[PDB]
Order: sequence, then C-alpha cells, then structure tokens
Amino acid sequence: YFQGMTEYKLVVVGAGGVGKSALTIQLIQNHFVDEYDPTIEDSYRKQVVIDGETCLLDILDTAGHEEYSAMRDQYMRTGEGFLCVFAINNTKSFEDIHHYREQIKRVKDSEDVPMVLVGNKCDLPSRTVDTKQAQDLARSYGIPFIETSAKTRQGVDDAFYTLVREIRKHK
Ligand SMILES: Nc1nc2c(ncn2[C@@H]2O[C@H](COP(=O)(O)OP(=O)(O)NP(=O)(O)O)[C@@H](O)[C@H]2O)c(=O)[nH]1
Ligand SMILES: COc1cccc(-c2ccc(Nc3ccc(C[NH+](C)C)cc3)c(OC)c2)c1
Ligand SMILES: [Mg+2]
Repeated sequence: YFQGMTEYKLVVVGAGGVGKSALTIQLIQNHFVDEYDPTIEDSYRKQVVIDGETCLLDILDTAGHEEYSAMRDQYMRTGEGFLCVFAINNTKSFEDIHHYREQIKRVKDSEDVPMVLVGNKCDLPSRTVDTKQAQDLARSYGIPFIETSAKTRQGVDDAFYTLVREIRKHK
C-alpha cells in the first residue's frame, strides 16, 4: 500500500572544483553560485515528477579532495545512484572518473551500479575533453553521458532525471 512518494538516494561525486555543488544548487534553488566554497558533506532534497511518477530526490553532495574515511564508504554503500562529474576544461578531473567508478564498484560489490557521467562547465571556451571521448568512456561503462553547465542550467535537470531512470531500470 502507498505510504508516500518513492525516494531516491543520489550521490554526487567527482574531483575538487568540477561543479558538484553548483549543479545541485542550480537544481534546488535555481541559483548559480559563482564563489568556490569547498564542500565536506551537504544534504539536499527535492520533489520532482519524472515520467509521470512523483518522487523525492535525496541528494548527497560530496567533497572533491578526501582521503580514506569509513564515513565516505558508508554513504557510498547506501547511495542508489551516482552522478560522476568532471569538468570539460580539466583533463585530470576526467581521468579521475575511473577512480570514482572503481571506488563505487568496490563498496557496492557490484559491476552494475546506476550511474551517469556528467561533463560540467560546457559553457567555458577552454574545453580540453572532447564530447566524443566522454561518450566513448560512458559507452565502455554502459552508462549515459550528459553535458551540463551549472551556469546556463543546460542539462542540469536531465542529469538528475536520467540518473533516476537508471535506478528504476536497475530494479
Ligand atoms: N562557468 C562555470 N563555472 C562553473 C560551473 N560549475 C561550477 N562552476 C564554478 O566552479 C567553481 C567550483 O564549483 P563548485 O560547485 O564549488 O565545485 P565542487 O565540485 O562542489 N567543489 P568541491 O569538491 O570542493 O566541493 C565555482 O567558482 C563555480 O562557480 C559551470 O558549469 N560553469
Ligand atoms: C547515507 O547515504 C546517503 C546517500 C545518498 C543520499 C542520502 C540522503 C540525502 C539527503 C537526505 N535527507 C535530507 C535532505 C535534506 C535535508 C536538509 N533539511 C534542512 C531539509 C535533510 C535531510 C537523506 O535522508 C534520508 C538521504 C544518503
Ligand atoms: Mg562542493
């Protein structure tokens, strides 16, 4: 019996400065944050309708630069889907995606975790990562790729909604 709307626990991961917080705040507040305030851990919530189903997104916004914590592994165990974010002007953030994916596969002990690859800051002219490279990486992992800008709001809804659709397909 229906006791309230379905809830989805999403975790936003990726290197320092790629725009994880900016993406989340654009989704929740329709606000672009220009300042860089490094995150340790922040929790957000939003009700949306995706494909005719009302649901609640519980979003955990993570730290880019973090050593081994068992506290980190805990929320990666409970998270049901992961936005893996790099910045299209930062090649290192793109190469770090492999490390986030491995970390997630290890803690969930699974090959088939709901995930979306997100290439953020697509409004900047200093692209160093081609769309095609990122699409090929996503195709090799069997996951969707979405280009976003927290500043223009391009792809922001889509990134989160796509992840929810991936979670739904997985169960
Ligand atoms: N032009 C542009 N700037 C962006 C975009 N997303 C984020 N930024 C900028 O990049 C900086 C870092 O954004 P922020 O969301 O804090 O990064 P983060 O990944 O949450 N960092 P951390 O892991 O330290 O928490 C900020 O100055 C922000 O305004 C984007 O899509 N376009
Ligand atoms: C442990 O690993 C996870 C992993 C992923 C998401 C979550 C999650 C995020 C936010 C909330 N909830 C929440 C969201 C925003 C606020 C802030 N309030 C001021 C509204 C409080 C709770 C949540 O609750 C079940 C779960 C937990
Ligand atoms: Mg942040």
